[PDB]
Amino acid sequence: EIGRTTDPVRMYMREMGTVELLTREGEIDIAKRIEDGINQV
DNA sequence: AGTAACCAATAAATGGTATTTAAAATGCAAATTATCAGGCGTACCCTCTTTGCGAATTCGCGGCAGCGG
Repeated sequence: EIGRTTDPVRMYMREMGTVELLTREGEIDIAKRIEDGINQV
């Protein structure tokens, strides 16, 4: 479908649109996993 | 109201060759103050959205393209 949109801004927004937000639970989940990795090392 | 240029003489006529004198002044490189230029950090919560709107009704020409026997 790509209409050869050479505009880099369009490519950036198209790439970033895929990943979806998640709040109040993930942040805690990922922070815990980061601290766990650091504690392991 | 007194002739000399006679021959010695006198040092003054210069402008030229230098190791000095130390005082100055003139530069020189430190110490020692001001001020400028970087780095870091900030805990309520905030989540694609802004754009260009059109190097702006050109036009004529060419040719490298996709569809098609």
